[PDB]
Amino acid sequence: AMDDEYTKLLHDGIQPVAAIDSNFASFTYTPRSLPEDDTSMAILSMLQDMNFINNYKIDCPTLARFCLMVKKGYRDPPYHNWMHAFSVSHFCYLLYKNLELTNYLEDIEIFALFISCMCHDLDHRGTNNSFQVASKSVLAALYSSEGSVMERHHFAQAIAILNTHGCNIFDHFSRKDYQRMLDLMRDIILATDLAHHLRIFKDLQKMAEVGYDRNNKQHHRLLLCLLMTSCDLSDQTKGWKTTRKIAELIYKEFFSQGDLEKAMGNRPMEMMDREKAYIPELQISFMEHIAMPIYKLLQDLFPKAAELYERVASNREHWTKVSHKFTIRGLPSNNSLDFL
Amino acid sequence: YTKLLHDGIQPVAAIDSNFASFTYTPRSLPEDDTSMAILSMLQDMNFINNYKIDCPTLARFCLMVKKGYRDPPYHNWMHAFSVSHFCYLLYKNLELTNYLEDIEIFALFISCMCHDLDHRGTNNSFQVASKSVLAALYSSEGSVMERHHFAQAIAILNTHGCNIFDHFSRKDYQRMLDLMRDIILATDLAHHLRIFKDLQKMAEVGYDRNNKQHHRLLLCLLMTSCDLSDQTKGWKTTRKIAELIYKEFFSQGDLEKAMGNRPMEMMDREKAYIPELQISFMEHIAMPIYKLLQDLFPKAAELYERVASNREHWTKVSHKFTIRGLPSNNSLDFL
Amino acid sequence: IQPVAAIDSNFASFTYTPRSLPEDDTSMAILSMLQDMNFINNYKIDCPTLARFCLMVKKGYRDPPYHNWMHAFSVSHFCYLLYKNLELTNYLEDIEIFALFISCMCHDLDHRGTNNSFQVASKSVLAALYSSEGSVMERHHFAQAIAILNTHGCNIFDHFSRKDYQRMLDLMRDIILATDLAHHLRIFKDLQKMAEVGYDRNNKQHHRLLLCLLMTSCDLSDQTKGWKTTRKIAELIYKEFFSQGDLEKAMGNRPMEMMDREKAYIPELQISFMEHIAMPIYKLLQDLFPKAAELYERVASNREHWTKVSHKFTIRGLPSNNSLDFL
Amino acid sequence: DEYTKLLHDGIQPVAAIDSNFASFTYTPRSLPEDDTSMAILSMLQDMNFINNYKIDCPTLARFCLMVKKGYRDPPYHNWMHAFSVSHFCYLLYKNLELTNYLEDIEIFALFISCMCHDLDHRGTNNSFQVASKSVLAALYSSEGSVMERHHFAQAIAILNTHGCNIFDHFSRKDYQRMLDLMRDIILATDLAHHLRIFKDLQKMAEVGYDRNNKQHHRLLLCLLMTSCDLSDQTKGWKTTRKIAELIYKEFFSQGDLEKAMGNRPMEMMDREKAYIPELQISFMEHIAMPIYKLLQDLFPKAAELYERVASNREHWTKVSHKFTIRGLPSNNSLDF
Ligand SMILES: CCC(C)(C)c1nn(CCO)c2c1N=C(c1ccc(-n3ccnc3C)cc1)CNC2=O
Ligand SMILES: CCC(C)(C)c1nn(CCO)c2c1N=C(c1ccc(-n3ccnc3C)cc1)CNC2=O
Ligand SMILES: CCC(C)(C)c1nn(CCO)c2c1N=C(c1ccc(-n3ccnc3C)cc1)CNC2=O
Ligand SMILES: CCC(C)(C)c1nn(CCO)c2c1N=C(c1ccc(-n3ccnc3C)cc1)CNC2=O
Ligand SMILES: [Mg+2]
Ligand SMILES: [Mg+2]
Ligand SMILES: [Mg+2]
Ligand SMILES: [Mg+2]
Ligand SMILES: [Zn+2]
Ligand SMILES: [Zn+2]
Ligand SMILES: [Zn+2]
Ligand SMILES: [Zn+2]
Repeated sequence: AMDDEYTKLLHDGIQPVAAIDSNFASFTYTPRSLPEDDTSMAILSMLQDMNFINNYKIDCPTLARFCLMVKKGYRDPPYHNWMHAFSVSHFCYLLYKNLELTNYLEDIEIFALFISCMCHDLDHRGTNNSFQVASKSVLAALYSSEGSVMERHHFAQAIAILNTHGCNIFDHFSRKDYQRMLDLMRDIILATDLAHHLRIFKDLQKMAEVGYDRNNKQHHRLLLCLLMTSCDLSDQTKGWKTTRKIAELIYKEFFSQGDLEKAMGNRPMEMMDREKAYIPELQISFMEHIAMPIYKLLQDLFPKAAELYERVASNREHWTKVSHKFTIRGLPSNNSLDFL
Repeated sequence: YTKLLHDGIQPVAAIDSNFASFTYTPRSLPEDDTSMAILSMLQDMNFINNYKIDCPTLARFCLMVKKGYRDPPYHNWMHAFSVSHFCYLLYKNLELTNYLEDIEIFALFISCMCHDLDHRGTNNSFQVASKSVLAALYSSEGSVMERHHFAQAIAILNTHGCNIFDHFSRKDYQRMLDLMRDIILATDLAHHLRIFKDLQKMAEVGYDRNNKQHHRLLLCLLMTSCDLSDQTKGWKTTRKIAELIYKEFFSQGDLEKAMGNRPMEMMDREKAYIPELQISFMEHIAMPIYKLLQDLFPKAAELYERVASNREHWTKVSHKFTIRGLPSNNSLDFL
Repeated sequence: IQPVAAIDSNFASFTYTPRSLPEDDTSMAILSMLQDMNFINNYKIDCPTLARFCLMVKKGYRDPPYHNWMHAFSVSHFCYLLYKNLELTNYLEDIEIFALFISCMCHDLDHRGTNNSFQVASKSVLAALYSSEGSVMERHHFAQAIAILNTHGCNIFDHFSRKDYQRMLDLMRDIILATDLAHHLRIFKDLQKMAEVGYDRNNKQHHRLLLCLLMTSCDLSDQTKGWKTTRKIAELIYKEFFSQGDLEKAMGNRPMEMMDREKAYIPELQISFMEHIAMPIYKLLQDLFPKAAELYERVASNREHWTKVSHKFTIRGLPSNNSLDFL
Repeated sequence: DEYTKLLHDGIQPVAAIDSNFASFTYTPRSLPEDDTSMAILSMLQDMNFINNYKIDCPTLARFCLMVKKGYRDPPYHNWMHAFSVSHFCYLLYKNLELTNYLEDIEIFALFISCMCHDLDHRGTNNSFQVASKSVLAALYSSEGSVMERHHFAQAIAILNTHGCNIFDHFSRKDYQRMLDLMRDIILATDLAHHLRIFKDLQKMAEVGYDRNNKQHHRLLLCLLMTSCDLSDQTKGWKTTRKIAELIYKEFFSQGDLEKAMGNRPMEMMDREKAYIPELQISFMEHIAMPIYKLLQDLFPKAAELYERVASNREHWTKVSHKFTIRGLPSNNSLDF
């Protein structure tokens, strides 16, 4: 089945990006609307449109195999699946199309960001770093001493794909350019650990305050981290219907984890405990404390990113507005108090 | 045989427009058309062309497999056929090629055909209690009947003119045998119960397409899903199968009593309360299997819902096992 | 059924060589041994049934150089010698000794002159049926034995109590499985421990382990006779091994050195077998049974003889034809 | 195939491999590579680990072949290194009577760690990983022992491969203990680690090993692992000379790569600067002899090992002069 997919990807030609959807390159576009079966071709279309295939003389058979392998490397938990990776990668493309990234970052850096987006949650098992440590998982055996357990795994999985015969999209690169690409993928993927973001937050604030300096290599590193985080959280920048659906997915995933924690006798965090978690309040707190400040930083650095912050702000207000619906007024639709 | 050869392999649609739907009841097919249906399904999955299987050999194999079933009330050829049909349904309705190798799915279907060969309508404990030759040969390794079924399959493949795999490469031939052994052994309910927590673990972490143990576990789950598939149809199927199953069980119990042994409650026709037994089997054995299948394949949700609906039907007809008033003949002679 | 003394006055001695008995007289010798151990009378074994059983077992051996009926017969005879000289009734239940003897008769049924790994590498039906459980040939031998018992007129145990019938089956299975050399090597440390602490007749696990060790000592008993026996058996064994190697070569495989007639150096291989496998077994037997010391002595003396004739495998002077036309 | 025979034949009695197999004088690199997997099984059987840990024989056979397959083929850090190190572990077990000092599970962990301790080595050292910014250094960024963290990770991947879990018999508690023991022991193979603990090892040797002291167990495991890793120095002249050839080939290859990259190699890795006999004598005096003296201090029965290493050191001094060309080269030519 992967064989036949590959055959079509390679021999059919790369679909023009404009044939995917008329609004494909707009911040309003919702990539989750694309059928999953169309997504590997859409990755090829974006890579083509950003000129990466020609600029880096990426081998077409290799690229087709790599894209399919990355897709195959995602499991199917409610949120951390290939459609999340696809939507994150699409947002990277949007930033490229809409924010003039070539004025801030090196070509190889923008390339690294996009490839990292595709790979950044590889082999996610629907549980977080704390769970790896508490459950004494294999991944914690490997990586707990360094921290960012899952992110180290995702990076390791990306390298394992590249090291698979026929999949190394970078193997004609110079030793220096190869080393650079793999180092950028390390830094960017590790940047997806929200703990890392929180650590560097004041440094990001300082960068926005002083103004971005293109000749400052630390500015490049910080900006990459900020863009990766903005891609990861980008579902919050769409319409109400997207944020609502993404809340159902992420809390389903969390509460499944909470259920497993209880099953091993540990008290889950409130936010993972389906008996305690109050979703509107958790999502509001997340938006206020994490998401809004990110997109405000992005707006500070890229004036044309203002619409993103405004959508997150509006979505947070929507959560305040529907919160009252989490209180049962009258009787249930049942007409029954049996639930008591 | 002559009729299969004469007709050629029939397109699936010519059998029934609904043949590849979960709503379809394969037990409705006349027994004399089932071999044709096996070939049709294999053709529709393209296993014949893809593995370059010799067609007369396949016909001979299918008929020999069919012949290898006895005629107890439940564990007969129509059971093996309906189990094999469900495997085909899972191929057609779930994206099994997304999760399993082609050889894995082919071995699953062939295992379905063979998985109860020479069943005598008694269970493993009975073989041991009765000191059958089967127990003498297999009891120390466990899964007595399942080791026999696989041995019967090996005997069929090694019958002149029946070896559908005799042109496979050495590695693929060995692959088939290992797969069939594992899948057939997985049909022992005791085995399912032993691995249930590992199936749960797999559903919890999510199926890993690159984990060979997940492949093995998924094949076990699919096999058990096929074996119990009579529960995923409508009421009339679950009702009829209950009749057939309990007929078999009660005949076992009668034999155990004649041996001086106390049969299990569900095999003792003076103690077995069918509605309660059937409801517990459905709630605590079948539903958990179809819930696992659903967790792994969203599109399998209707199967779990159907088992739940049938379970509800049984709860609602339970009261009919209590004789209110007089029997229909107006007689108390039955006392 | 003929008395044992009528067969040969030395019949019950460790010095007796049962391979000296004509093959046409071996079935009667089986019945005579069973009668002498009083098993027929004690278990009320039906004689015509026993006779039919014995002939079917004999018929169930093929004719490779080593793993044939005469092997099974010589193994069974050593079991009898153990009974007679070591007073086994002091150590095991009657049923266990009976099972041991019947197991000896059956333990290589339908052997093809090839080992377990050969069955697996050649993808024989036997490998298909048994490779996942291990001890491929031994599972076959046991299955062949079950098939014989279940042939009309051949079930020597069919009047036994269920407890005794089940015990017989379980013992036969366990003893036949113990004849896999891989099994012996795996349990060797447990046999050593039993020998060191001392055999406890009230310990059922000691009963089990001792049954394994006696079976193994029956299986290798050709090493406990004189020179002519160990010499002849080496010939038969290496014929089998080299034919297996030849088949492996024709399959595009590389045989182990010992089965490669172009590499095998027989005296080296024979001496290693005797020193590292056979001698340790007979040494343990001596630890448990001081009356078995002569057996260990014979194996050790035979090993010495092999060392003494090793030089003959190097061509000194000229070949008998006075030609170097082999170079 | 090879697997078929490994599984379906018996495990060969250890004494049948070679009459001198269990002696400190035995050179395990003399065993053909094709026989080493079976020798591994023979050793595990003789140490009774197959018994005490109820190890499924198919599982053990697959594990042994998977570990062998996990070694690449640089001059020194290959499977035959792992084999010789494992064989030395067995020699210590047999000659030093380790069951009187360590718990069974500790000795088991030591042996498996010997097998696995250089998995996937490419003939480059920890310095190389950092300087070159490899994936390994990218993962294991916080402390050193980059390669050792990776060797452990490879061992874990093997144990987690369907059909290779030789630890399946352990309780979850003992499984965790085993994993943590393997990490500790494999990390002890970083010579930097040995150098850090050297003073504590001397203290332990001076006061004497206490089996009731948990720290003593940890320290003994480290010293035993190091003693296995350097065991090529405890054989004859021929072995120390051949191992020198292999390790120095590996060092110089790394150096050539470093030069090409724009990094200056350590002198010992620069084929234009390195003087092997000085380098080797320094290693023998300052690293190897002190390890075997510690072993001898803890275990009188280990005295011959230190004596051999000391003697091998003196042999290097004797032949050192041969590295300055006196007379004409072999070919009678000054064309060089
Ligand atoms: C950024 C972290 C990852 C990726 C898990 C994440 N993605 N997304 C999707 C973005 O489109 C969400 C995520 N995390 C959430 C989250 C985190 C923390 C807390 N938290 C903890 C203590 N206190 C609070 C409020 C609450 C809720 C849940 N909601 C989300 O929307
Ligand atoms: C005959 C065995 C297999 C599982 C194949 C089987 N098929 N079918 C046909 C299903 O379409 C049935 C089967 N097994 C039954 C069964 C099993 C377990 C238990 N059991 C034990 C402890 N606890 C419970 C509830 C009870 C009843 C009986 N009823 C059935 O419907
Ligand atoms: C054929 C198997 C049994 C053990 C029954 C057997 N009988 N006999 C007849 C004895 O009277 C022999 C047997 N086995 C032999 C044998 C076994 C192992 C190994 N081996 C492997 C690794 N290392 C060694 C030493 C070598 C040689 C071959 N020689 C024999 O004499
Ligand atoms: C354990 C460390 C590894 C694997 C690198 C190693 N093994 N082996 C094989 C042991 O049997 C050797 C190793 N290292 C060597 C070495 C190290 C340091 C120095 N050196 C220079 C100035 N000062 C010192 C201490 C010289 C030489 C080279 N010679 C070796 O024998
Ligand atoms: Mg992530
Ligand atoms: Mg069955
Ligand atoms: Mg045998
Ligand atoms: Mg190392
Ligand atoms: Zn993400
Ligand atoms: Zn069935
Ligand atoms: Zn034999
Ligand atoms: Zn090493």
